Amino acid sequence: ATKAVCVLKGDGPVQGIINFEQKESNGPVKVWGSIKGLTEGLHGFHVHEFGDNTAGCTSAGPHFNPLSRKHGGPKDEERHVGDLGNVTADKDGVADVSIEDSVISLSGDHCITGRTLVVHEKADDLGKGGNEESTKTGNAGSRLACGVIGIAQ
Amino acid sequence: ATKAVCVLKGDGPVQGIINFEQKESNGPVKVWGSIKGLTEGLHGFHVHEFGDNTAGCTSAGPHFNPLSRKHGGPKDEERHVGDLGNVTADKDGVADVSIEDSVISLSGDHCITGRTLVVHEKADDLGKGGNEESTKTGNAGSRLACGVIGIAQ
Ligand SMILES: CC(C)NC[C@H](O)c1ccc(O)c(O)c1
Ligand SMILES: CC(C)NC[C@H](O)c1ccc(O)c(O)c1
Ligand SMILES: CC(C)NC[C@H](O)c1ccc(O)c(O)c1
Ligand SMILES: CC(C)NC[C@H](O)c1ccc(O)c(O)c1
Ligand SMILES: CC(C)NC[C@H](O)c1ccc(O)c(O)c1
Ligand SMILES: [Cu+2]
Ligand SMILES: [Cu+2]
Ligand SMILES: [Zn+2]
Ligand SMILES: [Zn+2]
Repeated sequence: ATKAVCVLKGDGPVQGIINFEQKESNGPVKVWGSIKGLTEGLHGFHVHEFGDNTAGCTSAGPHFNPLSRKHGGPKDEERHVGDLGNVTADKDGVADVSIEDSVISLSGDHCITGRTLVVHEKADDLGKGGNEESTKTGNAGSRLACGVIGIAQ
Repeated sequence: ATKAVCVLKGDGPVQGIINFEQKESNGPVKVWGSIKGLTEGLHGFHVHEFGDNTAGCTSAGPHFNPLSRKHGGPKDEERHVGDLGNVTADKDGVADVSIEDSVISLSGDHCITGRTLVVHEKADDLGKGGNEESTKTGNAGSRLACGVIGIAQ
């Protein structure tokens, strides 16, 4: 299998760890881990284009969108490659992450390694919020924590 | 051109920003930036195999060595792909980094993106130190700061 990993950190209480595994070349990718320090509710969860955190999470740019599509949710045909939806935190501030996605990859054209995974302030409206920004970012707000996705053993 | 970047941080005071640019496909790579919080002198500077910083810089594994060679310096034929030698800190505690390297790449099998850049405790002896460990790590000691190398705009 191919494996990757991301340490999420930022300028506040939000921290996390997210693991990735892809059993077959170009096959589905399992994404799992835990994020703590979150306000209760939904937090947008995306791979952004660049693995640049020079000035913090802002430096990562827009969602990873190699195919020039509008923002959506992971189950949509019309989505960014980086659109992984939301993670959901309880009152404990913890979101347990367990996702399988067939659009991201750990090899090829849609490869997410070397790019930034970001957990956002607010909910991602999955492109259904009614303004143009919904179709770009899902109105998920600021970047609470992030890290560069790296190759794992 | 193709560009990459790495933010260095650790348990202590060492912090850095390192930029990479590769003008031509498969061409040499320019590596430049600054690292502060260092003791004066030489500090080993390497790309390590894994972009895994789960438990800190130790998680990054050994020097990146896709071609199964021994450790050396950046101007040696016999070196690991990750062997970028030493950076040098002055009495300001800052290393002003400006390297060109013909072995690392930002694509292909020598791609360092998604892997970890590490700055070490002590000098790298470039494989000339006279023990077995010289030929593996250059005796450069602990990992002061590191980051996962990401794709840049
Ligand atoms: C190592 C275990 C905890 N990971 C889950 C498993 O490797 C996996 C599950 C679903 C997938 O789509 C996958 O590529 C890989
Ligand atoms: C502002 C632009 C993107 N137009 C909004 C679009 O006509 C629209 C209307 C109703 C909806 O429910 C919606 O998600 C999107
Ligand atoms: C902005 C400056 C630092 N760019 C350096 C230049 O793009 C460059 C110099 C030497 C090289 O080998 C290279 O790939 C690229
Ligand atoms: C990607 C942007 C935000 N960073 C540019 C980088 O900080 C930089 C550009 C030109 C330089 O000469 C330099 O030392 C450093
Ligand atoms: C800031 C402390 C560590 N003093 C550094 C000193 O003023 C200094 C400045 C510039 C240098 O190049 C240097 O070697 C030493
Ligand atoms: Cu995002
Ligand atoms: Cu090293
Ligand atoms: Zn998106
Ligand atoms: Zn080495």
